[PDB]
Amino acid sequence: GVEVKNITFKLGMYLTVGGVVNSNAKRFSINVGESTDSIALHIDHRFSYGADQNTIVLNSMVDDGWQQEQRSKNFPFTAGEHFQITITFDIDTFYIQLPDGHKVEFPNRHGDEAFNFIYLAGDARLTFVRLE
Amino acid sequence: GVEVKNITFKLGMYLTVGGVVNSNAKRFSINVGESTDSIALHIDHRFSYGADQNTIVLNSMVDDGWQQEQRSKNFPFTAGEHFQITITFDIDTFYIQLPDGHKVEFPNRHGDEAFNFIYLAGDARLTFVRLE
Ligand SMILES: OC[C@H]1O[C@@H](O[C@H]2[C@H](O)[C@@H](O)[C@H](O)O[C@@H]2CO)[C@H](O)[C@@H](O)[C@H]1O
Ligand SMILES: OC[C@H]1O[C@@H](O[C@H]2[C@H](O)[C@@H](O)[C@H](O)O[C@@H]2CO)[C@H](O)[C@@H](O)[C@H]1O
Repeated sequence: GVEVKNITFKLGMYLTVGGVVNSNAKRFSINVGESTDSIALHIDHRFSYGADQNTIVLNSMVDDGWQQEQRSKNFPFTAGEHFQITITFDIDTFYIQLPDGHKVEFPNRHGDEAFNFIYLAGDARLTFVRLE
Repeated sequence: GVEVKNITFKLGMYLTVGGVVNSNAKRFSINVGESTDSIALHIDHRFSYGADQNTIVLNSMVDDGWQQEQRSKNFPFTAGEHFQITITFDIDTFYIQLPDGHKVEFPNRHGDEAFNFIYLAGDARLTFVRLE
């Protein structure tokens, strides 16, 4: 998927990602961190991934190893349709605004103040990234 | 600055890049191609870079070697202020729409139907990328 590197996404900023879910999507993720092996925030939108049907799975990855999962069954996503998601954070917590007023919080496990890497993976097409 | 890798920019698509020019900018470039070293379209916005004052320099880079330059004196950019440009192409030509709505042309020297890499260099910061 699309990898955005050498950006500065730090305290007090927001990041919005727009995309269109593919027609027969299985899943797509948005990822914020340092690299494909260091991810502070993985938001996996699972349409049908094993036992996870219309479920968001959140995690972090450290040295290419997945940590402890969190799940949400609020799933305002539809195959073939546009979405926007907005992320902000402080040293404690990521705040994720999903479509249709849904919201998920996920811990900022290392208390990082800035990230340099954003990555959209799987069954969605990027339409835009806005960061300020 | 920002590198965007594995972006799918094909014939028929419009790539818009937006951001803010540094307050005492000397130059910044938007680059479309395959990597830092492999650029089909380099658009260098030169406020002040040697003999180029308020000049756009366009070129391509093959295997880390610059090719033949082209210049334009249409320069609707201001240090410290926002900018946005929209890039399109067919198999022959790139079309670059500047902030005042006017277009500059540059040859598609390799006659490619898709590119996969964008990056910004220099005295500006990216705040937005869109594909439509
Ligand atoms: O945690 C995100 C990570 O999940 C992996 O799949 C997990 C699965 O979610 C879980 O239920 C099972 O117990 O373990 C699997 C392997 O850790 C995905 O493979 C990976 O791509 C991420 O999405
Ligand atoms: O061609 C784009 C390339 O230009 C380099 O600068 C050139 C300059 O434009 C030219 O007038 C002079 O003769 O040579 C310089 C060095 O080749 C930039 O340094 C490079 O970053 C690109 O912008």
